[PDB]
Amino acid sequence: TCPFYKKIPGTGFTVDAFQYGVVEGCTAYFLTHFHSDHYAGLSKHFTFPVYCSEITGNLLKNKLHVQEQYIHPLPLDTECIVNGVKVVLLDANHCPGAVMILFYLPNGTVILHTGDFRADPSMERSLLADQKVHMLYLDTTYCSPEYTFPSQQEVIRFAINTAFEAVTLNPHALVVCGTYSIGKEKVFLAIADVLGSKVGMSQEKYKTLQCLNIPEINSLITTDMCSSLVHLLPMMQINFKGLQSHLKKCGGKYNQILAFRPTGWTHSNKFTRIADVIPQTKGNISIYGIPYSEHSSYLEMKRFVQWLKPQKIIPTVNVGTWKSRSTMEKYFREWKLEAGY
Ligand code: NI
Repeated sequence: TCPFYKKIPGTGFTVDAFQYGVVEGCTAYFLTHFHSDHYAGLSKHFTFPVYCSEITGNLLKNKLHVQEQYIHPLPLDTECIVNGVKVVLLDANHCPGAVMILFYLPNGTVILHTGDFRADPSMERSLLADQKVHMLYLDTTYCSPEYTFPSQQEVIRFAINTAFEAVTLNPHALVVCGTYSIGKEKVFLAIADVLGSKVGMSQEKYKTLQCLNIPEINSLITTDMCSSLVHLLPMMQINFKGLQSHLKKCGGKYNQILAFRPTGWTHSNKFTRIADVIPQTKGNISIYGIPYSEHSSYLEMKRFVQWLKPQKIIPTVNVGTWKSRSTMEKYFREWKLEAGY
């Protein structure tokens, strides 16, 4: 059954709850963003109102084939009424189209559900500055102090220089970027841009990117592999045998692959800076794992929560075991006592 942390008290609203069949008493299904753990269960046959960003709407319509009459896109940063209840959608700094949702309850409670987010100080000067928030439904993916990672800007800087140098040293080297979902487009876009190329990809991935209101996108991507020296591939295929394979298919147009695996956290975050990264090499094929996160570090999360000073926090990630739950509750208490709310 749909868990309590997917229900918004005193509404008939649910968030990211599509895989439980009809939820008894739900009048409106919110979707924070187009990732499959969140949309799981959506399809052309769903016949209940879905509320979401314009971008997420474009993806429901063109990739899942949900019928237009059920998609209610809302602009961001705009006070809107949904079945008699004031709501605001805010940028979640996660993947394209991803949102946080502010709920103003008829009783006077204000609730924020973060969906998936990467907390940023820029959120402190949005519509959230303007009033008190009583309840926080929090993306707790990296709620533990070992989880450090660099800024997105640091990581992109590294990837750009790495690729530019390898391609200038050898003009017959190919760049491959792994992907399996929306998000992290800046990786392959910044690389392509420094090398004077469009990015090449399959037809299914091209369709997905054409939904995302990226400015000047027709100038940046293509379905023509031959014409492009940055290739996107399924993340599954980013390994030595699967690259070699791919390298055969290019027909002697390239002799070397330089490949990037945009991971989240991996344990060498605890010992190594971005400046001192190295790849796995098997011949002319090299694979960088780069820690580009679209989830809050432990410190970024801490800061956002200490600024907000919510009265109650309800975790939406890592809730399945009593030990995770217990550990999270301890950090929330430390934060509260340190900050005096
Ligand atoms: Ni996500």
